Amino acid sequence: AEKMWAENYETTSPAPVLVAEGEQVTIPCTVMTHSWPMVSIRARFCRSHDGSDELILDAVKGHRLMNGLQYRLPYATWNFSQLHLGQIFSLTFNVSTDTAGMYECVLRNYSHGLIMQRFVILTQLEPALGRYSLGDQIWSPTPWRLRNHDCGMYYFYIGRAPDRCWTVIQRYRLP
Amino acid sequence: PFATADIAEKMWAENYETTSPAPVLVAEGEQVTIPCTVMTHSWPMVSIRARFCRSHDGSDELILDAVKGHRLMNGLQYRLPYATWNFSQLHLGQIFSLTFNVSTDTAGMYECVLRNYSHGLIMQRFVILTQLETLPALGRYSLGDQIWSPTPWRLRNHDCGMYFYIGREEPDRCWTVIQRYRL
Ligand SMILES: *[C@@H]1O[C@H](CO)[C@@H](O[C@@H]2O[C@H](CO)[C@@H](O)[C@H](O)[C@H]2NC(C)=O)[C@H](O)[C@H]1NC(C)=O
Ligand SMILES: *[C@@H]1O[C@H](CO)[C@@H](O[C@@H]2O[C@H](CO)[C@@H](O)[C@H](O)[C@H]2NC(C)=O)[C@H](O)[C@H]1NC(C)=O
Ligand SMILES: *[C@@H]1O[C@H](CO)[C@@H](O[C@@H]2O[C@H](CO)[C@@H](O)[C@H](O)[C@H]2NC(C)=O)[C@H](O)[C@H]1NC(C)=O
Ligand SMILES: *[C@@H]1O[C@H](CO)[C@@H](O[C@H]2O[C@H](CO)[C@@H](O)[C@H](O)[C@H]2NC(C)=O)[C@H](O)[C@H]1NC(C)=O
Repeated sequence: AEKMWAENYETTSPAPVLVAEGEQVTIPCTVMTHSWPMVSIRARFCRSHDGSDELILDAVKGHRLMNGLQYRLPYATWNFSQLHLGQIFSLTFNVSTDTAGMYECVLRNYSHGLIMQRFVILTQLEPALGRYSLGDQIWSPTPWRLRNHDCGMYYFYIGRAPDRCWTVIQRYRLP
Repeated sequence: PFATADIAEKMWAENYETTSPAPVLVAEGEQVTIPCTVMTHSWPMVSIRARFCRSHDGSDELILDAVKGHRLMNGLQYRLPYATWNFSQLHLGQIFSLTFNVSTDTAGMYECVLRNYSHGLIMQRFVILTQLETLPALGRYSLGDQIWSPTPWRLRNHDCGMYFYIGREEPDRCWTVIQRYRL
């Protein structure tokens, strides 16, 4: 469906975050009160898959209209808060190779999506590494646990506590 | 001890003015919340920092431990004795928020701040107004800088007393921030 990018899309979309397998995460969304009827979180997995997939909610009382993720992410949970001056919604799931990708916040009608912001969750990536620097540097929430194979299946990654992506990834620098 | 005490050495996020929404005119007593959400970071503490429009100078902060989110210091307890905050751990980031009921007395400029004791990094700024000066169509939020309202249709208007409000000597400490944006 005819997609549009918010004025400040690339400049409030953090850089990729390398995350440990099995880590639980949440894609958080916040939009200022707005005229669209529906919001969705849109996922373009890095591993298998093509096209995209969306959890879609009624923009207002937040009901689930449609759950594209229900398959890859059978065990995720979403939330929806009414703040009056705006709304928060969110998708919570445990990260795997199978579920690392590009998650987006989308304002939505039937024909069109306005794309607010983009998260990129990686579990392996093809060297100092911080928690988030404002600015474009692949980061991690737990950089100190960062290991490194020369193999196929755990390429850098986070220790025990091409991609549909490499291009997006290749945009940003590694520290 | 510990009032007055604005942030000693403040810094602004690269994208501060360009992810700070315009002012939102809001009905008195509406209960609104202030968000934030930052991405896992290196600072020990976070704060929501408030500079009210009507009587108060310097600033006031709710301060939470950056990690499990406990309250370390509540500058707001006074003007906003009845507010509640929440803190969410998302792993790749955190959401924290201040919820209160808006009044003339408590409309101002609220900020999301990353914080040690000497410094604050200021992430983004919300401006909540209850009256707005006039010496007029109004939407819910347009991306871009146009004073908006979440319920524009409800928009009433007087001449001057306590200016546009919302239905059912000197200036503001805000008129300058407000004056930046277009109506
Ligand atoms: C989808 O959003 C678009 C843009 O907000 C709407 O369609 C554009 O809107 C302007 C204002 O009406 C028009 O001048 C353009 O011609 C529109 N384009 C099209 C193809 O319609 C539209 O209203 C929204 N979708 C629905 C289903 O209402
Ligand atoms: C301001 O907030 C207060 C409470 O935080 C609201 O009143 C409460 O509403 C809740 C939800 O229904 C009730 O559980 C409480 O019993 C109420 N307490 C009081 C003291 O009213 C109030 O509605 C909010 N302001 C407005 C204008 O609605
Ligand atoms: C509070 O944060 C500030 C800013 O990030 C820290 O000040 C920096 O510290 C580094 C390491 O000492 C210096 O090289 C920079 O000159 C400082 N930058 C600025 C802008 O001040 C500060 O050390 C932290 N404070 C405390 C008390 O831990
Ligand atoms: C990943 O998510 C699954 C379920 O979606 C979690 O499943 C358990 O272990 C947790 C850690 O100790 C406990 O907090 C839960 O109570 C427990 N759940 C049940 C039903 O017993 C799993 O924990 C998550 N991954 C990790 C590393 O915690």
